[PDB]
Amino acid sequence: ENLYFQGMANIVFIATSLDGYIADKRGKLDWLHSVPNPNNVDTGFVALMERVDGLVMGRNTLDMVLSFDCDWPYSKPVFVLSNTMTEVPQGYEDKVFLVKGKLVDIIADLNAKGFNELYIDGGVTIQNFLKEDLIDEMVITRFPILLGGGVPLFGELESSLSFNVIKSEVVLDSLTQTTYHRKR
Amino acid sequence: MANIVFIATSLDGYIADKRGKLDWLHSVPNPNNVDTGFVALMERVDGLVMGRNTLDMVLSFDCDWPYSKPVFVLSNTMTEVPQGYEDKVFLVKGKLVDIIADLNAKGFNELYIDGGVTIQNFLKEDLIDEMVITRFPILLGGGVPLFGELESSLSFNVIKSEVVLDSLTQTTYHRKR
Repeated sequence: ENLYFQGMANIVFIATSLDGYIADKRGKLDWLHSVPNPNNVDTGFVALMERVDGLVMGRNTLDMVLSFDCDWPYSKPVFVLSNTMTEVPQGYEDKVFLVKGKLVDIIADLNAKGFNELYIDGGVTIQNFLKEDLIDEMVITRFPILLGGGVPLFGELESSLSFNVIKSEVVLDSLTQTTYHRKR
Repeated sequence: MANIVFIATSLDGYIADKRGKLDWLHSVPNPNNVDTGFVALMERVDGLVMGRNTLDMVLSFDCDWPYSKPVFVLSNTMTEVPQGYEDKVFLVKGKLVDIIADLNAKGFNELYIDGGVTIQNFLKEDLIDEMVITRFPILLGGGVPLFGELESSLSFNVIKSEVVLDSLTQTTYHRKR
């Protein structure tokens, strides 16, 4: 019963195109540079990372973040959902931790260990959370570009899921950033 | 001279739900019947361009014709207009660039483009100048999408964004020329 009100939250924080893609058809994020940010203005990430206890991420996102030329961007543990992945690559054993099983169980287990506020990342992972109605908050930064193909943020659902608008503002002059909480 | 989209969408980008229905549009209360741009839009535009799907949806509401301006239905199959709508609805056939050229020449210069399939076809030829999207806070998880495929991306500028009726966001995008 009501883990959110008891202080446990699953939080989405993601950039999408106008048409709902989180990567283009080549798996790239170059379109994120379609809007200038010369002065390196922060639009929520430092504060998200300070708030969350860890991340739950899919293998597709992990594989795109892991690289030879990579500066690991996360200050909190990344829990990676793979039925497929048996071991964490060299250099990332204190950064990335494997979790397996039913989402509800995985979440119960992390929460019991004190990882109560989780940053849920990755399209398949987010979609899977939403299929069990496990997302409490989403902050979506929408870019004024139609990509016309790519990796979708959202998928299919058994029934519609309603949210409240907590806040919406224009950031960096040409982005909208809207904060949704799931309706109780 | 402008081709303008003015449409409501779910958070996940649908313009009708998985059953073809629009109930989710009455999920945000509007007891005072506030205008969220439609009246000012109809005043501005010279006409509408829509397709068979939107025509049929409007006719399905069993209400008074809502449009003060002529409605052009873009269709390469329809040859006759629904009975009673001969003074209201006109068919246009052929290449889009030609259709727009012919309408503009007749003084139909500001056009409200409606319909998923029609908007998509304008987008595939980069013929959309402005879009006002009113986004509802609901994941439908299925339905009729607003957007489809493009060969290549299209960039816009955010002219304005605001919360309307407390729970909706309404953003005005102009095509980056």
